[PDB]
Amino acid sequence: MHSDALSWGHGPRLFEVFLEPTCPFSVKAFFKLDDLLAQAGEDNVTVRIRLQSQPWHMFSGVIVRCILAAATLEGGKESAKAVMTAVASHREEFEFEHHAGGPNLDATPNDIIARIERYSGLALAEAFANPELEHAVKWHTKYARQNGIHVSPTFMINGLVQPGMSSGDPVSKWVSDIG
Amino acid sequence: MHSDALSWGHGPRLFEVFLEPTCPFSVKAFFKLDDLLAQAGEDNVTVRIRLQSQPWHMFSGVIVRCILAAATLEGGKESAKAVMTAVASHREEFEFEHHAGGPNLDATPNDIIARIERYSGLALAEAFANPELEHAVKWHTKYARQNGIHVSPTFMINGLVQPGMSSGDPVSKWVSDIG
Amino acid sequence: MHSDALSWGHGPRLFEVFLEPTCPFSVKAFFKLDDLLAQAGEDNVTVRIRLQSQPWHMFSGVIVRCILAAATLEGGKESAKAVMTAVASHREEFEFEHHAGGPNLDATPNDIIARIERYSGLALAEAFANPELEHAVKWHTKYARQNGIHVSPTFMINGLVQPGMSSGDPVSKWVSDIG
Amino acid sequence: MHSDALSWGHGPRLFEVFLEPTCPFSVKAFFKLDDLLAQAGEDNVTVRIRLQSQPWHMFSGVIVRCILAAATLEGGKESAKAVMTAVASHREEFEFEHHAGGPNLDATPNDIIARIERYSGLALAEAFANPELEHAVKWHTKYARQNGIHVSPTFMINGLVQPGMSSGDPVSKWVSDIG
Repeated sequence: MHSDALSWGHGPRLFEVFLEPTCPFSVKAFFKLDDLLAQAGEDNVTVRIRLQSQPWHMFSGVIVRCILAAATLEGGKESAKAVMTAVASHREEFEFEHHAGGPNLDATPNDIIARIERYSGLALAEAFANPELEHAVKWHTKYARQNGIHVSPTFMINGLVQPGMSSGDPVSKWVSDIG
Repeated sequence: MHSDALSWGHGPRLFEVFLEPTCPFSVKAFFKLDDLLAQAGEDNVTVRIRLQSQPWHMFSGVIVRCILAAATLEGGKESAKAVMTAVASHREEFEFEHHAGGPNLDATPNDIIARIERYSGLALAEAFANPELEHAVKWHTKYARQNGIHVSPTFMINGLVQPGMSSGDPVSKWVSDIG
Repeated sequence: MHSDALSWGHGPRLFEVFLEPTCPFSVKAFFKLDDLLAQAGEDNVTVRIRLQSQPWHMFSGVIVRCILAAATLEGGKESAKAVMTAVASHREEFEFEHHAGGPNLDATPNDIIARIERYSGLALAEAFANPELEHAVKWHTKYARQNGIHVSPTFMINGLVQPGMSSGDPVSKWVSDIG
Repeated sequence: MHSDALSWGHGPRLFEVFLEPTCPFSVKAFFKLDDLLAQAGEDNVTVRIRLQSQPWHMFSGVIVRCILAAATLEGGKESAKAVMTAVASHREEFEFEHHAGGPNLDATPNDIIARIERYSGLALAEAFANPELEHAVKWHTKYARQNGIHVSPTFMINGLVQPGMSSGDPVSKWVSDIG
């Protein structure tokens, strides 16, 4: 039951968002999630973040693993949010120019972890080292793949992909979309 | 055409295999593709490799990009095959203990590229930097996702996934399975 | 909400089963869902039926529409369940010898509807004619397709397909599989 | 190898179209296929029809089975085309008003077969009766489902779904799309 650690709200309409942590459209949608929840109310929607790792974002596997490591800390899903926020705020610094070059060609995973730790104020290296943690990475990927998710972000409402929803929408459109 | 770079044989039965370059089971299946073609016959089958980048294999994105970078050199698919072979032979050195730890925590994308260059004897860095190369990476991923590939390896015969086929199989079983 | 008409129990582990109403294996699994809920516990699981219409079951579209028509009557899911039970009990009479022949070659959609009405003791024709009902049929099909369901039945636990689970399984195996 | 019976051309770009025989958009695309082939040339494209049976088209299973029965006759893929053309020309007559009512509520499969036979000039009942024929129906469905096909028509080029292509396009757009 990894299907559960990145949920907010408890209401019967289910909004699922597939996010790539270093993707600029993903980040835009990410930063609108608070408002969505605040508008719709926790008694009416459950909002779930699903991690969509993109192979052409070469540190995604590391970054994704951090987010999920953070989720095992005491802050749980909030520590995970902290990490996503730290990365989202400093997006370019966790990606590669044209998905090919730039300073990160010379950054190590341990660098990327340290850098997340700085920005988030969280201690990740020990949690990251936990071997059970691969199963959370696998769950997200397997779930994304079963649902045919490619583009980040992708929005599902009650289990159906909603091609018309965009990270550019006003929160108020998401609110009527969710219905 | 991204859809047929990594392609061998010219027969009418299409055999597609999804491989993660640093996955032990993938490597096992990879080293059987020569026999497969020999035993099935180039007049009967076409064998194509698709790259299944697994996010829990943290250097997969770098490595997959290298493979597709090699396919752009003069030797095409043979140079890509050279790169897959070099990674496959030294699989452990391009992965992480329990997909979490070990020396690769302290390696950089550039370390990994240099390493594949050594072992394959190919010059890749320049080709790796070509910004058009993200599209090849996207094509494999997109095709994999549309077909719902998750487990590596997975085998397709004429566009249908074959959940019974396995990397442990004797090649002679693949030959009858293909038909 | 199409996504939860055919739903029982209120537990947090979600058990989804894709059923073709005239499929022998589906029928077998269908008649085990009462035990499943009893043994797993309504406090632990939610069981949902999704309708997997198989095109080689030639009256499936008529029959699936009837089921979803029943769900619109006052008895809701219980009336839909009544219709599934009536079809299930007389499965052979709503199918075709070798999916090709037999008496149903000479039956009409109206014959099939009357037949289900007899056996379930429900009045369906009027509800069947409601033009809004195509959307329920579309919803199941769309959801099935997005998840890549093909074989009937197929089982999902918390949104992941479970290829190991089977209609032959003892219900006690389902209970441990669910967890 | 059912993957093969509805192909025209032999060129290296592969245009796959998923069609529902009684779907009006499907029919529109269907009638443009000749021109597409004539423009692009049989040495440059292979054009493949994939049958997308829609459960809310209540005689689709029957009609689809006919098409595939026709493919086993001596005319092979042309006899199959004849059937698709006979149905396409008389579309409404093989469907239901609002996918719910109309005269067809009182039509039997044997009626639908006879009606196809009239319009196509072909003898189908014996071919239809063949039990092997279920495997062709299964192949199309399984292939559609693995690829996540819902909407009819859906267009793939070299194995990727092309969301931007429409049955409303000019043939000349398809030609540059296929590239």
